[PDB]
Amino acid sequence: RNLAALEAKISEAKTKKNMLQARAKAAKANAELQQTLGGLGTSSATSA
Amino acid sequence: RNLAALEAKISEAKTKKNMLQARAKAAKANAELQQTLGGLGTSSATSA
Repeated sequence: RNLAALEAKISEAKTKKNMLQARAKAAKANAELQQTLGGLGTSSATSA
Repeated sequence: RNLAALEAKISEAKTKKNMLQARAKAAKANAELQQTLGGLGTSSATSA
């Protein structure tokens, strides 16, 4: 029974951590994309 | 008669001590297994 419980714990922890990390990476990538969209610097030609 | 008694004593002492040692070793192994089941350290990923 301890082995069954430990296997369940290991599987759930591994899969949940992996998916959480993947989703956090996707979210930060999306935030970076939004920043770049707002961070466009082509307006510097106003100096010329 | 002394030889018969001594042989009985020797046989019983040897077998009883051997079985007691084996069972104590099995019990300590089981306790170690339970400790390891309770001693899982995979939770340290909470830091990451």
